[PDB]
Amino acid sequence: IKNGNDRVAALLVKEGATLNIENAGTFLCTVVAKGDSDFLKRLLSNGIDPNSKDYDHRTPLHVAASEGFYVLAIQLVEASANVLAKDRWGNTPLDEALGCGNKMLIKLLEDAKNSQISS
Amino acid sequence: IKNGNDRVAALLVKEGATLNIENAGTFLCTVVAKGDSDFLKRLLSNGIDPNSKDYDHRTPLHVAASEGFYVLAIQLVEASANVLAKDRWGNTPLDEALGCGNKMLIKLLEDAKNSQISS
Amino acid sequence: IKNGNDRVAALLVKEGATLNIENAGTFLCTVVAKGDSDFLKRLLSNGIDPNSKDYDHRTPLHVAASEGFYVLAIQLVEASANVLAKDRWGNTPLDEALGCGNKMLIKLLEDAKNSQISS
Repeated sequence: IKNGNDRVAALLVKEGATLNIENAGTFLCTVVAKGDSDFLKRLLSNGIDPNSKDYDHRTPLHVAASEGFYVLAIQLVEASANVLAKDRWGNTPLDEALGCGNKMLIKLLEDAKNSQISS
Repeated sequence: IKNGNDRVAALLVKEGATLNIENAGTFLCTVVAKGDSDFLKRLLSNGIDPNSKDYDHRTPLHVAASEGFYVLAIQLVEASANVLAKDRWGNTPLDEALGCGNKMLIKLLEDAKNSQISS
Repeated sequence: IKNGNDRVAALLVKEGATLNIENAGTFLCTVVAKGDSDFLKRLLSNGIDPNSKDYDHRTPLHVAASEGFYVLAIQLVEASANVLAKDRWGNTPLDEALGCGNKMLIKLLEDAKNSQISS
């Protein structure tokens, strides 16, 4: 995945494979902080849990919402990631995005909240 | 570049190579609308002009600002892209970003405008 | 250090060895989650700065106070790395320690914070 061998990774999952990551809660969050999109997208298709919680109970949705990243949150909401979660002190990912201030992200967060409400 | 073989892509640059495409301004903004970042990043590594204008006098800055790609905005301005340009009818990229409404992008646009003012 | 052999580490640092690691703030706060006191105790012997912060600008003091540790907090307090630093959530580590509880360790943390504030 890391070295751009997406073609090779197709055979491994076809024959049966799954990456195992220690500190997966913060490993996903660190990638979000980096800003790379292709690397994040490729690992998401491998079955990694988008709702992985770090040591401080922080889903990767918070990092994208806090940093204001828009495209990086499109894949996350496309993987049926939870949007009604809470932080260590208690903060919804939609509320965190609204707290920072982003009109474009507010509509996307509202649609995600509506989808979660509809279930 | 398209296949991601940056190992061979950098080899041709050292031996002497460049991107020879038609309608550079139109090609760049279409990639921005797609949202891919790694492919966009590798394009700028070859020295492509980030201020190439499309058929309607639209720099790639307008597309990123209008849509709201915050991560792509940093990459575009990292190549000394012009920020005081105008659209066909007349609209600065900072004004276009401000018109859509984005507090995070406004600060980034203001810093870009300050850098252009400082020159 | 990971292999528990400090004899080599003492010789290496004597020759002018510097402990530099990528995203040191993230690594310095995930260790306290596992409770590896022995690994952390020898970590401070190499002069690595314990004031580093993760992507959320949370020092290891913040997570240690949230985790509710007494022995681990004592060692980190002795390092004298800040007293009350604002995080992304805006909560001071002293407030987090008081909110968590542990009056046996809260008083020690408050006394350590008061000593650091006095200096």
